[PDB]
Amino acid sequence: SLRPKLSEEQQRIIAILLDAHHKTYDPTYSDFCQFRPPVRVNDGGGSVTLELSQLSMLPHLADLVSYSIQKVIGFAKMIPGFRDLTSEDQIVLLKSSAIEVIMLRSNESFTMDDMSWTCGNQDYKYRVSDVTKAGHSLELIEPLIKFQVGLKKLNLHEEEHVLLMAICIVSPDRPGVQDAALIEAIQDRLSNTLQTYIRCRHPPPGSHLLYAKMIQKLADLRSLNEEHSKQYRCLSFQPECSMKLTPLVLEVFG
Ligand SMILES: C=C1/C(=C\C=C2/CCC[C@]3(C)[C@@H]([C@H](C)CCCC(C)(C)O)CC[C@@H]23)C[C@@H](O)[C@H](C)[C@@H]1O
Repeated sequence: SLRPKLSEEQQRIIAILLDAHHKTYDPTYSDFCQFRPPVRVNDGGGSVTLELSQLSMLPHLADLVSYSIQKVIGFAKMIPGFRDLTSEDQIVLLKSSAIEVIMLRSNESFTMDDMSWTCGNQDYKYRVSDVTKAGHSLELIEPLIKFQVGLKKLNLHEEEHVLLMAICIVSPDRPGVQDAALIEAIQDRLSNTLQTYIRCRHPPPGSHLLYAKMIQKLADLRSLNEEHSKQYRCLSFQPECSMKLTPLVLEVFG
């Protein structure tokens, strides 16, 4: 019923997050040519043996993800309150949410036209098959695609998109956090901003119920995170795999 207006601070928080995102997410994907080149071997049969022997798309996707983790670190440092946390808690939050924020931010390149992440010409269009060529299986990929479509359908305003990523990163329920109280205080400030924004800026149908759907996406990410971790583990058993990854990727998922 009640629709309180966004406070001055809440307006500032949103402005800061929008700016942070615009500075860390290049909608033209102009840096991609700097990554090791994508290579797509003939694997129409989806052979795990072949996929693992070649890992043809791993160097490229590993670079794409490493590059993205760097952008996410930059985004997080601009989240109001994040710097108030200890560097130790900052690193714990970053490492545990990295893959989740990547999945969330990737929704901007994802398209329902053909269910792919389109980041330019054909070379930088990623499909389910490109992900299997990087050593992952459908157990992760299919739920990931479902998640992307579910997120697209929420038709989030950019304001809601950046707030969701911030809330995802500043979660008090991450293993190893020391000052959960502070982290939760910061998250609540963000969650209240989102709840308030939805109530007085998001037109129906969806003026309500949207918050719950967004929180549910965060739960969905936890599942995807666990499945990715399990699969990364398997991938790391492949001899010479480390050279196809990056130091940052090795640390974050190691
Ligand atoms: C990164 C991005 C991105 C797309 C994301 C994709 C497509 C290719 C596969 C990938 C990277 C999956 C894949 C399951 C993760 C595999 C990583 C390793 C190999 C380390 O286990 C997670 C998100 C998805 C492009 C831009 O949106 C932005 C630049 C974003 O940030």
